[PDB]
Amino acid sequence: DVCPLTLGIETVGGVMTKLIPRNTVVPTKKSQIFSVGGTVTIKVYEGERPLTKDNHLLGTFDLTGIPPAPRGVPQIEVTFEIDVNGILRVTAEDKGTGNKNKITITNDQNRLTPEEIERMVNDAEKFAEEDKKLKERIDTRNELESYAYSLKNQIGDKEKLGGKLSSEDKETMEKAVEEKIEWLESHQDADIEDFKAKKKELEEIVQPIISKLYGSENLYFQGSNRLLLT
Repeated sequence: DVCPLTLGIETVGGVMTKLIPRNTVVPTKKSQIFSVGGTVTIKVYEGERPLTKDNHLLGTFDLTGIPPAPRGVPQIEVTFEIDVNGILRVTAEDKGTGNKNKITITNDQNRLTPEEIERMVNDAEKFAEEDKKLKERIDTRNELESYAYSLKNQIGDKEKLGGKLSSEDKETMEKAVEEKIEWLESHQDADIEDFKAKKKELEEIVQPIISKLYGSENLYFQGSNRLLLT
């Protein structure tokens, strides 16, 4: 037996982040870690489309008791489990406290009929060419959004990169990510080129500063790449 639709979770911008691909053999399991910048809401979706509005909502729950922190600071592990019965269990765990809520989604009337499923598979077959470009546009935007807050959260933690950098460079880097964040706020509908170049620009700012500190040791800074849940 195989799962009929790709299972996923909603990420920032109404984006469908896939976890369990369609035609995956049951029983299976898959985890992925996310950053959060607001209410820790986990919206479980079902479909093959890049946006969740065009997919089928299966469930929603919030992870409660996470201490207030700036955007992207808290790290959340999300685990999708399908058993051999088609029962879907979604777990969300705060990586920093062990705080853990789990939702169980059973085969009910909200389960799609094979007619409905065929329609959904066919839909993504038709808009495939347009879904690819749209998906590869939001990816680059997210890769930008990830890098900046990952950097901003690093230079704000004294127990991390923020404890190794001088005040001047720390101020320089903080003002730089602010430029890009404020840019991303007024350019959510930008091209793949603009999102690529914007990330490249931050990297060209981080590099000379990390090189001052760890160039001799051939060390470079990496972005978490983990997606924002928001």
